Amino acid sequence: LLVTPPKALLKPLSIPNQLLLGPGPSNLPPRIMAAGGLQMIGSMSKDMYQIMDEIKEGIQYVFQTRNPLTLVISGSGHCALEAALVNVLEPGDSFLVGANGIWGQRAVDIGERIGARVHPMTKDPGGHYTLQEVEEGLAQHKPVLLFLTHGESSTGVLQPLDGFGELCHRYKCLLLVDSVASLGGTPLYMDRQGIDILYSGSQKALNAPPGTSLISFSDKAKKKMYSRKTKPFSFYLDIKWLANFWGCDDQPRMYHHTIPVISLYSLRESLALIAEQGLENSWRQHREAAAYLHGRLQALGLQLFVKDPALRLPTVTTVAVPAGYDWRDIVSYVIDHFDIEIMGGLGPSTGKVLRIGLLGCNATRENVDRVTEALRAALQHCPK
Amino acid sequence: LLVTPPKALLKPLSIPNQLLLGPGPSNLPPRIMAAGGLQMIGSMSKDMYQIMDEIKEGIQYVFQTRNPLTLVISGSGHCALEAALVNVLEPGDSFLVGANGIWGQRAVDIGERIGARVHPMTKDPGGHYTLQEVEEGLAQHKPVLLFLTHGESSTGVLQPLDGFGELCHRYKCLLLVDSVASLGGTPLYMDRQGIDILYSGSQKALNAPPGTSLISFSDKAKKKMYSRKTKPFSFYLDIKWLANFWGCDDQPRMYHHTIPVISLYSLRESLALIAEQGLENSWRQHREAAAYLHGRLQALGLQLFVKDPALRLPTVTTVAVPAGYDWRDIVSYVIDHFDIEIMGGLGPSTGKVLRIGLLGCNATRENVDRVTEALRAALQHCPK
Ligand SMILES: Cc1ncc(COP(=O)(O)O)c(CN)c1O
Ligand SMILES: Cc1ncc(COP(=O)(O)O)c(CN)c1O
Repeated sequence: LLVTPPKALLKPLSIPNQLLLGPGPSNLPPRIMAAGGLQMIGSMSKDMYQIMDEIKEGIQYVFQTRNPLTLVISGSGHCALEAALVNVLEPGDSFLVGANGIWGQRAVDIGERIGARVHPMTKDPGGHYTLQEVEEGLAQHKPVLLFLTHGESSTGVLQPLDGFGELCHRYKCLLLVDSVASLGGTPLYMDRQGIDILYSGSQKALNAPPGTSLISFSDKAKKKMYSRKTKPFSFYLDIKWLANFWGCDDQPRMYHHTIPVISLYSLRESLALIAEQGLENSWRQHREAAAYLHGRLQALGLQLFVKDPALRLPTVTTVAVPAGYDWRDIVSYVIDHFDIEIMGGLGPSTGKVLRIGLLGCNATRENVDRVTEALRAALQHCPK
Repeated sequence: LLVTPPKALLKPLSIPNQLLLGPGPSNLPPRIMAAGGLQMIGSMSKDMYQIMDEIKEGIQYVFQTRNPLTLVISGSGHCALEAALVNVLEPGDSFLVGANGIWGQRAVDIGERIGARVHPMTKDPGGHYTLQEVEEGLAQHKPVLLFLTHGESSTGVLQPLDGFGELCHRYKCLLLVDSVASLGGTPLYMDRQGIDILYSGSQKALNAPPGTSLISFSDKAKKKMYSRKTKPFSFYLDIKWLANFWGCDDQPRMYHHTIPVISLYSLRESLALIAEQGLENSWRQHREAAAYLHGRLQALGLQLFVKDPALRLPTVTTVAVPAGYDWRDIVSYVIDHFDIEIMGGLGPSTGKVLRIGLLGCNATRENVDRVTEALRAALQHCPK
């Protein structure tokens, strides 16, 4: 044989203990770790289907919707976003994009690649979107879909949602909202706020492992997707196939792909946990924790990047990089000396911020103390 | 709130004990179950990268290649196939497809959706491809890529590979081979047999959980992908991004998507296991087990669908449905009475066969006895 057994693979796997307090992913509670260690069942068994049904009721609970076209995407954040755009937007269609952070910029890049006409409302890191600025774009471009980042995890901004669905619907437009970094950590009502496509990721405030995502489509969305001239560029993400398998339509579930069974075990449990807590409890926890953290960081003499407290994402706090420090020094000092993961910026916010993450079980005063103690020592030990 | 906590989510998760002896997925050994229950690390940490490096050496070992453009796809089988086709085939390009089973038919459907000219060499269930039939197509259509199903898990056929790479290369063509149902269970040498794109799935003979896949690209493939006029229709599967992150190129690893960390733990271990066994041992085990099973099924008076024993896939055995039975009766009887999953057909083979799966740790005489005992009782108890 050409290749011989890799010598590094012949030692036993060993992973460190890290406290993950960056934008994502998050640490796992015991129940979700327990689910990840279970044995396999038939990917198309009665028992697997029952689990998928329970997961759907769960996504309906956290999204606050009754859309029967609700299901899990076998992929990360990007994969739910991509599934949204490749099933909704045909080549030529007009797409209006709130590019307030990396997430809008990505939604742009996808849009361009599948041949949409892409209308970028660039706002500098920290900025948000006013209903009028939306209708001024809506008037200028007459799009079929508006993408809005709810929890902008690259800028620590909480986008206001109220009204925008009723605005978009007047102009015949569809509302797509990125709630990957917001779901479970701030108020969100899909049906009530008139959202057409809502997606979220497992690895954020739900505390499940990365590589699944949540998506729900309103009836209006469903129509646009179920009366395309062409087929979507993706077969893996084709909604008509996915919808069928997950049991959304009238036809019996036909084999599309193989779903990530053990991940669905974990995701199920993550949804059972926030079910047991209750949504408004979870929003309380994250709102208070966030409040505490900004207090402590303010004491250290650090500055919160988002100045208006009504626009600060509870789940991901941006902190202006203190003048005269190498951000990478701080970030490295923290993990090295305290085994805590924090991040720098991302996209427009690259170099400008530090990012701190409070997500689900991880959103405790304990962890805020820890990250504040760690940032203390770093600030007085990193060169100036 | 609109929706209240689902009452089914408020009971504790419980899953049955099934022996999975269908085409896929397979049961997990203890080490892979142990890995799935571990705690999370930073998705972009030094430690996560070291694991990804070890997984790459592993895919190089089982694929038998030194292609430095080798990596995991964050998706199932279809996702590796789709990633192959959307990065290699530009709209208009000529694509020659060995449609001997469902897998070719799917490769067709993808091909059509991304705007390739799709040349379907339909052969009836059980058939394979002769080097001449390939060069007669190669002469007729002058394709940029030929897709060949190695282990045709819908028909139980083992496609001969030897020569075809040297054939395709003469015509400037690229060879793409679907080794999802063959890797680890029959001889396969990527470099030596001159394969340009080879992919496989985790949930088959490697005994890892579904939702990752393995892919490797030769230099020739790399060139075609790294000199496209257009961008691929997919951002999630864009090879230039994936290659970078996984550490294949010269640039430092930039954030694309979040990789399924806990799955990569499991996949790593699945590769460490077949590393410890050794490839030719694993091929021995599956060849013998397969041999035993055909003996036992022959005794029950059942007929093997693939008549030439040199063309029978060791990992997935097709069995002609016995005259005068409802296949679904047998399949249902087996799971109900013996807790064993077997399958019927799929695509062209739908209704025509029963499928039995011997994959990795599951490919033992014990399990062949069990499935043979179970099929015994079914045959004498199902109506005629
Ligand atoms: C707001 C937001 N948008 C998009 C993503 C992308 O998720 P993934 O990298 O898992 O695809 C994330 C996850 N960090 C996110 O928080
Ligand atoms: C030969 C073959 N091709 C394709 C696939 C598709 O794999 P998945 O459903 O995990 O995408 C499989 C898995 N059963 C396979 O065995």
